Amino acid sequence: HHDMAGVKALVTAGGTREPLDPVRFIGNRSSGKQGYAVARVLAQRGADVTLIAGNTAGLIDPAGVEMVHIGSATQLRDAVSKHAPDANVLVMAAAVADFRPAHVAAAKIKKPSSIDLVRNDDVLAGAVRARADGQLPNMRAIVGFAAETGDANGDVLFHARAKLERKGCDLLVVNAVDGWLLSADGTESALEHGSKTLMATRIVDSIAAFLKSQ
Amino acid sequence: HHDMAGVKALVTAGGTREPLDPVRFIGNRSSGKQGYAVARVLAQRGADVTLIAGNTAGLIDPAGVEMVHIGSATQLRDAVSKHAPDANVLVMAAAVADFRPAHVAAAKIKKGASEPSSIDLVRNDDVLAGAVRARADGQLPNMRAIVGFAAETVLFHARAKLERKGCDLLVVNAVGENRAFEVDHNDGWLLSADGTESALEHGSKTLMATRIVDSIAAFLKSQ
Ligand SMILES: Nc1ccn([C@@H]2O[C@H](COP(=O)(O)OP(=O)(O)OP(=O)(O)O)[C@@H](O)[C@H]2O)c(=O)n1
Ligand SMILES: Nc1ccn([C@@H]2O[C@H](COP(=O)(O)OP(=O)(O)OP(=O)(O)O)[C@@H](O)[C@H]2O)c(=O)n1
Ligand SMILES: O=C(c1ccc(O)cc1)c1ccc(O)c(O)c1O
Ligand SMILES: O=C(c1ccc(O)cc1)c1ccc(O)c(O)c1O
Ligand SMILES: O=C(c1ccc(O)cc1)c1ccc(O)c(O)c1O
Ligand SMILES: [Ca+2]
Ligand SMILES: [Ca+2]
Repeated sequence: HHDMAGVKALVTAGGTREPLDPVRFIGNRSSGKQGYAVARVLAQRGADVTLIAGNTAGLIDPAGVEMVHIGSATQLRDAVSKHAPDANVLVMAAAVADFRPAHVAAAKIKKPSSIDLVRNDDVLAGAVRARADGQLPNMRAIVGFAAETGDANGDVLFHARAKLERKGCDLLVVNAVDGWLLSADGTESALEHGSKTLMATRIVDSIAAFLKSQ
Repeated sequence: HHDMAGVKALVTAGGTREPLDPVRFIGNRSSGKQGYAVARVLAQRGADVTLIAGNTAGLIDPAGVEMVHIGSATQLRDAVSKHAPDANVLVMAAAVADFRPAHVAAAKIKKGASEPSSIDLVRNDDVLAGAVRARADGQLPNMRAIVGFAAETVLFHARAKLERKGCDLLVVNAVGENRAFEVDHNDGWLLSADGTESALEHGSKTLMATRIVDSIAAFLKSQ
């Protein structure tokens, strides 16, 4: 059906690239496919979708979705800050680089020893803090994504719960590196494995349930 | 006209990805399209082509070409040295990372409150120079032409890089797609080790690959 009519959705997808010079960057391996799928499913179910996309596995701009393209984490933060006021739902599915090189050259570096790094802003935490300080009165659902693994410091669910708690978002989509939907009300739903489209359907369903209650 | 019939060519294309941990890497913005086009033109003109491809997931495999996929500069080095002894022509079109992180983490590196450590770096082996070295030392008897690529922002550094690497032909500034609003530097050259410089018109990747292969074919029959 069209159970998302009127809802303005802001989605981020793909990995960011943190330049060292015009040709080299620090990047990550995320394809952006899962975020695109959520944007497509949101748009199909009646939402006005803006998709902020970084580096993608040659993906095609989805139909009927406003596209914003970005390169680095800082440009993603600016674009989200730009469009966040008009959004009812923020879906932070982008793999945002946690650091950027301390210096960026305008011309290719030629033939060095060490790259100094500086921390990037947490865009998801910024949206959570802004909504709680009354600056995003239109925002009804903030969704983060996380890939978690168990290790010597804790099982996978322990780490996923700690992330939900630290971020403070309404829903945390957890991929167990299948996974979970962790809500801010404590509910914990297993996310059955399937294609990127099928898992997007379950995510959007979860967003819909959290909106129809609020 | 199969002017490359009976020629076995090994082509490298794409950028390498130097891992920091399982999900992060140092990479570069090379698409690999120019090397794919050289590989395609070689096969279209009769060559038996093996293509060693880096970060090029979005590109179509050229028809008639054997694909070898690699990730890092070190995997490209091992693949070239494995396949070079069977080739007659080596076309080094890959944007090979000059450096790699000195330690690759086993787990995803977690952000802390601590100040970020730097990324310590170490040089990767010069794969093109390793091939030239191996030929000079008698290990590549079948090798008839080693082709390197270079970007220099021009003829001072192009002729200089030519003699530092020691290859047979240097393609300089075969960049761009003649795309709207990309500045045409008029920087393209084909430099031969035998003393020939030819201007590379900055057109499509295909017209450039055609010019590159024309030069390889004229260099081979020169022998
Ligand atoms: N600078 C950042 C980093 C991440 N995120 C968002 O925060 C969520 C969680 O990202 P994750 O990588 O799991 O968490 P971090 O808190 O960055 O921690 P770590 O990498 O140490 O696990 C994702 O939806 C991501 O889009 C963000 O908004 N800004
Ligand atoms: N580790 C490397 C680096 C480069 N190359 C090859 O060398 C040629 C020229 O690369 P170049 O840009 O000259 O790299 P460097 O010699 O390190 O110089 P620069 O600092 O300008 O990049 C290309 O054909 C490339 O495939 C290589 O085989 N192995
Ligand atoms: O944490 C690192 C990192 C630091 C040192 C190292 O040897 C390997 C990785 C990092 C660097 C750049 C970046 O963009 C990023 O997100 C990162 O997490
Ligand atoms: O040239 C650099 C470089 C050096 C210092 C700096 O601040 C930024 C970039 C480089 C770094 C990492 C890498 O993997 C690589 O191949 C490289 O050529
Ligand atoms: O560069 C090469 C190399 C490149 C091409 C070729 O045909 C043969 C060797 C190399 C290979 C292995 C190694 O250990 C090394 O240090 C190296 O420099
Ligand atoms: Ca992170
Ligand atoms: Ca180089």
